[PDB]
Amino acid sequence: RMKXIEDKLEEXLSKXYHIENELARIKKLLGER
Amino acid sequence: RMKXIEDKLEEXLSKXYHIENELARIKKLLGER
Amino acid sequence: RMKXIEDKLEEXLSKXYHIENELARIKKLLGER
Repeated sequence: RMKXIEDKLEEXLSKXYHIENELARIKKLLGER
Repeated sequence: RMKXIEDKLEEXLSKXYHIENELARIKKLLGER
Repeated sequence: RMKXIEDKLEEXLSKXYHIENELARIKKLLGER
């Protein structure tokens, strides 16, 4: 259970580079310049 | 605390349906890749 | 290990108010309620 918590935080840290690229894709389509 | 980490990670995971609806509403208004 | 798990949950909580500010910047770039 501790490793399978750690693996599912890591998948947290990884989705959170992906969304934190997606938000700055979208804001920079919405013309923030 | 491990279970009240697991359920309150699961509640992390449940948002990633809603955010990944909203990011793909927005980018797909923007007509986009 | 568990305390430094709990701190990186708390960072879950901080990013999931931050992203839910970013999505509501994006709505107010979309002209939207």
